[PDB]
Amino acid sequence: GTSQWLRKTVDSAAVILFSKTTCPYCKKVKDVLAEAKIKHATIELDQLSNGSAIQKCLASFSKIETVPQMFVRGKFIGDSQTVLKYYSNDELAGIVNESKYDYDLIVIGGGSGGLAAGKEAAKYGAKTAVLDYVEPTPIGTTWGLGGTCVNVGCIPKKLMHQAGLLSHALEDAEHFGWSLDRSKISHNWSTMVEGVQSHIGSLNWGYKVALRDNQVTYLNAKGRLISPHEVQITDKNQKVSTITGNKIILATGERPKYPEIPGAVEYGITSDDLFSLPYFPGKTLVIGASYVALECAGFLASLGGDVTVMVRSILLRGFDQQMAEKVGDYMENHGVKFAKLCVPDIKQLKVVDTENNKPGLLLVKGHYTDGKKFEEEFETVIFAVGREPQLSKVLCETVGVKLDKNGRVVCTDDEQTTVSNVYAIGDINAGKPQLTPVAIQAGRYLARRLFAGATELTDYSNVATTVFTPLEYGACGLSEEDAIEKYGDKDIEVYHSNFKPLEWTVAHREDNVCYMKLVCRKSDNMRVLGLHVLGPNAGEITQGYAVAIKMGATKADFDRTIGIHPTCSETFTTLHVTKKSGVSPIV
Amino acid sequence: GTSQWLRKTVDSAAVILFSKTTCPYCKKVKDVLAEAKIKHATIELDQLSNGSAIQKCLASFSKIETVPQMFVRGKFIGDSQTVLKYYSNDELAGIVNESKYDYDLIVIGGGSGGLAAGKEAAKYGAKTAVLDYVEPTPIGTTWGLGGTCVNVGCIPKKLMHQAGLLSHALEDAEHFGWSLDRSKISHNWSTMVEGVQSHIGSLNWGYKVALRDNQVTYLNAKGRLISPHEVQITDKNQKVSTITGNKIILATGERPKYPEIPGAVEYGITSDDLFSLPYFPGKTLVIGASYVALECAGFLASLGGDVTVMVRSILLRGFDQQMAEKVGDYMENHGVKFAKLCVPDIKQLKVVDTENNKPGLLLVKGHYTDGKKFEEEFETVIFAVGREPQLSKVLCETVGVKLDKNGRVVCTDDEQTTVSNVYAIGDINAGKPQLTPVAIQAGRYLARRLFAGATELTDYSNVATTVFTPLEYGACGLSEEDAIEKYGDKDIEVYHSNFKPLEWTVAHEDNVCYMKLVCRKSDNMRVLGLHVLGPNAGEITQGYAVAIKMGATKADFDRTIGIHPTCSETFTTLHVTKKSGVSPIV
Ligand SMILES: Cc1cc2nc3c(=O)[nH]c(=O)nc-3n(C[C@H](O)[C@H](O)[C@H](O)COP(=O)(O)OP(=O)(O)OC[C@H]3O[C@@H](n4cnc5c(N)ncnc54)[C@H](O)[C@@H]3O)c2cc1C
Ligand SMILES: Cc1cc2nc3c(=O)[nH]c(=O)nc-3n(C[C@H](O)[C@H](O)[C@H](O)COP(=O)(O)OP(=O)(O)OC[C@H]3O[C@@H](n4cnc5c(N)ncnc54)[C@H](O)[C@@H]3O)c2cc1C
Ligand SMILES: CC(C)c1ccc(C(=O)Nc2ccccn2)cc1
Ligand SMILES: CC(C)c1ccc(C(=O)Nc2ccccn2)cc1
Ligand SMILES: CC(C)c1ccc(C(=O)Nc2ccccn2)cc1
Ligand SMILES: CC(C)c1ccc(C(=O)Nc2ccccn2)cc1
Repeated sequence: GTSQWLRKTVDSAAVILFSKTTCPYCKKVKDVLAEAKIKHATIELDQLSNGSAIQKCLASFSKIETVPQMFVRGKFIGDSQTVLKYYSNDELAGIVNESKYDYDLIVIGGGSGGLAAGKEAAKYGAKTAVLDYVEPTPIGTTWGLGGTCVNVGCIPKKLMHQAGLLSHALEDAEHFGWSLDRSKISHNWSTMVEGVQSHIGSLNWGYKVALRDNQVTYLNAKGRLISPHEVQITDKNQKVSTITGNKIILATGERPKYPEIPGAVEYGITSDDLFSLPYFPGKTLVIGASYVALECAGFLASLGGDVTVMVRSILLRGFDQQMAEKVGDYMENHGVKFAKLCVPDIKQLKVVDTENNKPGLLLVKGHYTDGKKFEEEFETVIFAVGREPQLSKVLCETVGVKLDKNGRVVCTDDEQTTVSNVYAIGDINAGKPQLTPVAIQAGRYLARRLFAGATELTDYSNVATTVFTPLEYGACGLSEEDAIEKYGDKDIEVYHSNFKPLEWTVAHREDNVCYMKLVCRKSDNMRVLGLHVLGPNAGEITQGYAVAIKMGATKADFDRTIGIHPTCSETFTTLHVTKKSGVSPIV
Repeated sequence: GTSQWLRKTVDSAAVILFSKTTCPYCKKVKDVLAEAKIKHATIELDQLSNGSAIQKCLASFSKIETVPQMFVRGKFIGDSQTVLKYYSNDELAGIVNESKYDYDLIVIGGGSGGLAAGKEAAKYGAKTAVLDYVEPTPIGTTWGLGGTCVNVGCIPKKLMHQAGLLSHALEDAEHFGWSLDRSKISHNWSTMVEGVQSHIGSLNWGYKVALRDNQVTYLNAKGRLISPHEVQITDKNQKVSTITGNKIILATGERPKYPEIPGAVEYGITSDDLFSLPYFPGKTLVIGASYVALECAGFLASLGGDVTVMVRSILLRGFDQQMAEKVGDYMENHGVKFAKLCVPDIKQLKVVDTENNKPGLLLVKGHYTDGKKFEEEFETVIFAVGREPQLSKVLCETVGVKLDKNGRVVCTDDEQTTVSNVYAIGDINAGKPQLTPVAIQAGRYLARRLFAGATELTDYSNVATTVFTPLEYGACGLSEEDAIEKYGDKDIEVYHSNFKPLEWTVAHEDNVCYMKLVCRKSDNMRVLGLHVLGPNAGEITQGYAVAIKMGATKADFDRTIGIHPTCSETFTTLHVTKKSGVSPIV
């Protein structure tokens, strides 16, 4: 046990010192490594449960049982006397830099998970490279370092969502006594895009500075794994070459799908294009019903667009369907149109006026699930019908990395692939929630295990979400239907309530539109299986309850905790109406 | 064990049925009870672990061991056959209404705690009265049913806070691309107070409807406990009379303090007056440094006021002082002036212009702690120098209810006073956090124990708070300095970080928002306190209070994954310690 951990730690760490906090010979060695600017991992044995056992096992590698001991890339280098000898004779730099490979770690993909992994590895002395390349969209859109969330995902969509939220703040202000006239105020799309893009540019630059300042080599190049340790790179002049690395992390993400119909790729766009679009989309058709589809349709309408959503079957497939219908009903009442049970069969009527900064004009033909016909004109068509990786671009099938039926990488619970030195993290890891904080945790925890002897795994269970539709929807845990299916209706109790934000009272907003529920398991001390809230600031409300749910919260835990007044969130601490009772949840 | 519980439950329940869910004879009795409209508590012996023991113990009271058994005010009434007999013979209504007292429960005080207690008790068949009276302020201000929070507390102050927050939303709008010009927009105070007061009135009315619909007698009169069971009342015509009750709940709250200086009561106001003031206060001096003082100064400044706060010693005494100073620094950078280490020694220069709807004008003289002099003119002077009960207006000394040095009621952990049938809840319960949700929980749990045989006690530990200053401050648990005093600096580790809301990026400050976890090293890095300064701090904080109740450690925060993008997710990845000396900036 200790033996197998020690062997694993020594063989994969780049530079690691086994030390004790009390020993002055260790302090003397650390100061030498610091002066020569040699980064390394440190294991303080006088601070572990069985540091006394580890000390004995080190002898199997070094033939000595004492401390300090310094290792480089699996090889014992020396004790205090021996390392200072190398430093005195100017032999230390060559010892710590000699390696079978160009790099201790190559990360393919410069996004949420990839950049996190790369920065953390370099912290412990691993010589690291991060490759990033953004294949342009069909109309040519491209962007800088940071991945999907930073450039064409969470960051710009939540900023445009805020811009939509400000429209209702402006209406609310009259009722709170401010003198503005909401009716005489308009919105300027391109002014908003400029501010959003200027923030994104500051993040592109921040990441390049972080990589430099951590001694990480950044190559803006497309990488392709051709053998377990060989990566073929292609730079911006199409120059091809090969670099080698001990450990490999695949972190290349996904891109939007298009439906296989005429006109789609030629005349429509996706969220990849929307966030830097130089003109306001205008009358817009959104095809799809994922959280991407609904979030974009939501702020476009709040910024004054004529928005329609074409829905093939249901909204938010995979989420609690009662909550999904409440989300959609709110959007329909505040000016989003829906074309339900409908799929597209696109014709161009006007080309994009790239001079005067104006959209084109399109004709969309489709049909409903019973056979009736759809036909209508739109200035912009946005597709949001899912995302997929294309690992045939990234990874040669000869290498031996097993993929699933969807094209995602099959990993063990420590992100290891079927090839012992190759790992995968983020959206391409099969079966895991596809979220930015998840990929960041996976990458940081992997790097620590590879290069610092850490043991902690990433926990992928009960990860909380928030959908940033005009009225936001937070969740943690099981949907109601999933709990019933897993345990049976008789074993599931559901507490719920409508509520009204105190901020909505003076503004004359709706009484019984916000909603929340706890789905609980009767036979397990009324364990909270899932939490669900529809209302403002839903992600801030939900986050903290995810710690309690990780810890096994029951209904009695919610009951004995006191509320903060006045808040939306406090309604969770006094819930009492059950669905079984039949009593109304309104307030 | 069981037998002492049963005796206590039977003695004080007004009407209670011992029952089994399966039994059709019990269902038959249930069906008769309402129809006659008899509210009652029910205990299902087949749902309790020791139901077999309780069934046996009942025989000590009724000389029978079966179900159903129905009791009224401590006396066994009968089984199925006997209850139906009383029903057919028109005798049941008189049985259930027979009482030594006028009411099973008298609640003195119609506020957060008292309204909660009374409504809950009436659910289980207790005949209940709630008394509320609002002694006018020195200038005459009064208001309706619901207590301090509803009328002159949490509700109007958070609505005015929201009006203040909207000023900055109006500025932020231009950067997100909206065409308005913030510099040409003004605020109308009276329009805002009208909307606030209309909501408050709808709460006043809602409470009167709630008591009606629960069969609670609402008396708009002042109450005084003159003996353990005797409450003297004085109605709005000064008519005096006496009502009796079995159980008594004291729930009379506090009112604002004035300092003992010339001009204070005559020419200044308190928060009691602020939330319905007919004119904008204008240039305003706030004396005090409580959360009331800072919250009012803060929104008045956002609504265009020229505001100064006069601080005797420190801000937010009793809260974490690092967080307190960050709160104050932000206010000082965004308008509010502070007269630090200063106390007042008030002259009237203009009387309030009630006709033209304008404030008067005052001269304030005071001094700093080094002896230098303060002298300055203001239109409104708001005192926020604490709050206090006045139980020598509620409670005759001869009754025997013990008070502490501050004048609050000394209570057991089940809210019992030194007089066995008299209880106290809310702000006047000595040593308890003085917060509305606490009073509500205390009243509801007490009613269940008195009238439904419940056993659950209110848990007053680690109750979360939020101060709604212009940048909000949420907390749950120990301040950092309190943790260190109790355990020693070497056993305390603090993780912290600045952060920037994503909404602040396009609107253009980088390192003002802040959060920390104060942890105990020798107890698996247990989270002893959480603290956050930032927008929506109350929404951020609430959910972590459940995890802290459950004993959360730093490892529990670390293994939970963030929601992106949120301010709150910063709690899930904290790693910079204060001992490291590394900067918390971002
Ligand atoms: C519109 C939208 C909104 C979203 N909103 C949220 C939200 O609010 N919250 C949330 O948690 N998640 C959100 N997500 C999901 C989140 O963006 C992803 O889960 C996350 O970005 C995935 O990180 P990753 O490291 O796996 O890959 P990515 O972030 O996609 O980065 C992978 C990078 O590798 C590059 N790459 C690909 N192939 C190669 C190659 N051969 N060589 C070199 N580089 C290559 C890609 O171009 C990209 O830069 C959103 C996604 C979208 C599309
Ligand atoms: C400005 C301000 C802001 C606040 N903000 C918050 C906040 O955001 N969150 C929070 O949790 N708490 C807040 N509080 C505290 C909250 O108001 C109290 O904790 C809570 O209202 C106390 O409830 P209570 O039942 O003890 O008394 P109260 O709510 O004060 O009600 C007592 C009632 O009894 C009446 N009464 C008194 N004497 C008699 C008598 N002899 N006969 C009959 N009736 C009588 C009183 O007139 C009053 O109506 C705030 C307080 C103030 C002053
Ligand atoms: C095989 C095919 C997918 C391919 C074609 C071209 C390139 C290319 O132009 N790369 C690059 C790198 C950085 C910035 C700009 N361009 C890479 C791969
Ligand atoms: C059908 C209805 C919901 C609708 C909604 C919004 C508008 C609008 O004010 N703007 C608009 C329209 C077309 C292109 C761009 N913007 C018109 C109609
Ligand atoms: C307007 C209505 C609410 C009301 C008004 C006054 C009184 C009253 O007579 N109070 C009292 C208090 C102290 C000494 C004498 N009387 C009771 C209710
Ligand atoms: C900081 C301080 C000098 C100040 C702040 C605000 C104002 C202001 O615009 N209004 C105002 C003035 C008097 C009474 C009420 N409001 C004037 C001076």
